[PDB]
Amino acid sequence: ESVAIIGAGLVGCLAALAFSKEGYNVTLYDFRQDPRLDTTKNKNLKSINLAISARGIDALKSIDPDACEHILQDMIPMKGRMIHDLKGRQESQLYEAINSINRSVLNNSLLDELEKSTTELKFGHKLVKIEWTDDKQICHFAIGEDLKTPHTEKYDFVIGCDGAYSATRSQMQRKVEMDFSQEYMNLRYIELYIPPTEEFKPNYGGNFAIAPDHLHIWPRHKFMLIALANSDGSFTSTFFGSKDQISDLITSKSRVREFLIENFPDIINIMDLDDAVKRFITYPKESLVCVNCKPYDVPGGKAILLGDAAHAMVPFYGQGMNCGFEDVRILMALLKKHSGDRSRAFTEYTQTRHKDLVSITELAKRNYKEM
Ligand SMILES: Cc1cc2nc3c(=O)[nH]c(=O)nc-3n(C[C@H](O)[C@H](O)[C@H](O)COP(=O)(O)OP(=O)(O)OC[C@H]3O[C@@H](n4cnc5c(N)ncnc54)[C@H](O)[C@@H]3O)c2cc1C
Repeated sequence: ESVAIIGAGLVGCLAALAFSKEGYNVTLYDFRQDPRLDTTKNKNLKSINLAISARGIDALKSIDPDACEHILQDMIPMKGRMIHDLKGRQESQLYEAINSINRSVLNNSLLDELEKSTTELKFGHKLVKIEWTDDKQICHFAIGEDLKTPHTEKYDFVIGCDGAYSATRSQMQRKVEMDFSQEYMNLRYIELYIPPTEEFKPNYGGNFAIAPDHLHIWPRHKFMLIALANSDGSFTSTFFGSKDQISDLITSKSRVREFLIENFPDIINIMDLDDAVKRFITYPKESLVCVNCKPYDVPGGKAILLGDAAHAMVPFYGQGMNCGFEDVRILMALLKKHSGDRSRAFTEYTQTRHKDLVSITELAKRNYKEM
């Protein structure tokens, strides 16, 4: 059986690994170029690192335990949160724990695992149309941003792992009556950077400016800053705030700078303030979108949506990667239970996963709106 998987993000790569392990003929499509190549300048990394949970790790394990051990070997386990107040005082609240994993390492290592299998990788291919039939599904692509060269191929089924703006989802809406909602959040995030120290810190076991084994949080009124360690001693830092508040700041350089100094006085010693200012000013104005569907599948086991394609969530308050990895594990178990009958498996997936998904996404959304 052949399957076309649309989207080579974290979820798409895991799904491709899972299905190739079960002996399927997998073709993995993404319109981006291969991020492993130095000629690829846009890596499409939404964040440098991620918080992976016990569920997320377990999902990876059940699909390929040897690969999981290899892929996660440099993850950094957190023992608690470190709350920084307005005066820069840090309080340690030991853990619901999470570990820091590098996004590009995770994505690229999964791609590497796929190349040890029969999986066919097709970068630079943009899905534009699917023709649904009772047999094979005809997928139409456009190759390249300039030429948009046509490519077509038939598959037994299609897996939509093409993110919040899923082209597969839209194709499926023509075939089945899908309940669907998209909502643009007022939330904006800005990626910041805490460089590694020059000198090795024996108490931290590396060149870290603050404790590498704590999730750092600067909680404030209607906004917050966080920091999560990387392997090289630096921290990936993120500012979360409303688009209006951010717009009201980026009018002048001095306004942003003063804002940072006033609210996060202890980050001055460890972060390049002027670089931080540029990041506020030149940050992508694209809104975060939350989605929900029902159903997740086309009857007859012809297609299924996983990851952000099926349930894009509010960041921080929701855990999209861990949830998406769990999508894959749950799907594969249903396929096992039904001896490969995708029609029953995909149908039961929708029937049992939807209720859990809506619960999770609503909680994440409700919590962000309570700020
Ligand atoms: C700032 C931030 C921080 C986050 N932190 C965490 C965290 O700590 N822990 C956690 O669990 N989650 C976190 N998340 C959520 C997590 O990043 C996502 O849920 C996860 O990356 C979902 O991956 P995906 O494969 O489903 O979608 P995507 O990463 O969006 O991948 C979809 C892929 O499909 C491709 N594609 C799109 N359209 C087409 C097309 N028509 N044809 C071919 N290919 C196409 C795209 O190129 C893309 O590569 C965070 C999200 C953000 C924004």
